[PDB]
Amino acid sequence: DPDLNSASQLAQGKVYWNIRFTDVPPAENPNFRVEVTDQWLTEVLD
Amino acid sequence: DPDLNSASQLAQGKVYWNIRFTDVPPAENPNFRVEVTDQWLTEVLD
Repeated sequence: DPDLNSASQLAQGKVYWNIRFTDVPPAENPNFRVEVTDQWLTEVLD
Repeated sequence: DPDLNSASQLAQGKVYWNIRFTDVPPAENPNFRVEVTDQWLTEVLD
């Protein structure tokens, strides 16, 4: 960390490291959105 | 000599010169002023 590793914090033997990360959340609600469309209905012409 | 070479003394026919020189002094007391600071502590970042 740049702002927390000051010249006075390092002089007391304090040096700071930042570890940011993201967990793997459990997919407890997998949503599926089904739609019936007529976009590829003209695909049965050739 | 600036303060002695006058116009009234030029008629006397006696002009004045000065030979000054600064002699090399022996270093009989070589002091060292060593200090510990915290100026370059932020240099330890990358």
